Amino acid sequence: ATYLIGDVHGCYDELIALLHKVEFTPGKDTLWLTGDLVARGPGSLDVLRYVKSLGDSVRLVLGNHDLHLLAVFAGISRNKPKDRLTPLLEAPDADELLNWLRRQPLLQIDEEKKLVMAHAGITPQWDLQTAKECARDVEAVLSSDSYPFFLDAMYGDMPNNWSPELRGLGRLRFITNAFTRMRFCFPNGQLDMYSKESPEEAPAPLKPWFAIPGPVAEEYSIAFGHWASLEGKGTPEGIYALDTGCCWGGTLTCLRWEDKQYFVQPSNR
Ligand SMILES: [Mn+2]
Ligand SMILES: [Mn+2]
Repeated sequence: ATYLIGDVHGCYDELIALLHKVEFTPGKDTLWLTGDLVARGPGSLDVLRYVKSLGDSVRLVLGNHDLHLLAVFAGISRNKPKDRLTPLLEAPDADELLNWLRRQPLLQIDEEKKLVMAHAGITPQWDLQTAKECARDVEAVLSSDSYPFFLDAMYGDMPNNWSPELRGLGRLRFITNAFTRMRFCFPNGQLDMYSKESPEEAPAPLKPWFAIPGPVAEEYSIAFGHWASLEGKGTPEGIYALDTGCCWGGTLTCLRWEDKQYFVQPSNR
């Protein structure tokens, strides 16, 4: 079976309880994770150890808090006490875990399920070929010996409009924002980097990225996490918002793909 779980944010106990609820069995089952494995919750270290140990039985995409963790590790960004990352950063296997983490994809595609996963979703300005190429570009930087320079460059809110002509820092920044920070779009598909509220609270003419017809969503289902204020609700058919805010006192959600059956684990808070 195929299980998809939204943002774990260090909530190791809830993740394991949820996986036991579905009797997740590596070798028979596969787990897809929407990213943001770390931060806020208390067990980021255990979450990373376990997910890394699953190997081919897990298909991960990186989220914005995973990238932030990498930036702290590399000395690019300051540690916030609120993220609770110190046990992981000071762990004897920190190097092993974070060098594994930075080699994971931004995008997962399963053609037999016609299923696409990214942390924030797929901007309607991208077709599948473009999304694949952009994911590959950023993954090549993250997997290289010079990933700290990229992590330093990624911070920023511009440009917010895709063009195949984009080059250099702006091209990487747009790619990173689209995969890991996107929520609202302007009618032309351009990204808004400021509003984090539910679609109902957003000012016109802002709409959820998934409310704008895009070539990928027309042919593929899209699973994503990241947008906790969505509360997993209000999406069109074929769009699966899996982040139900576990670290925030909400729930951790698991979707079994074969029967679209939901399983939910209450936050331990
Ligand atoms: Mn998150
Ligand atoms: Mn996120």
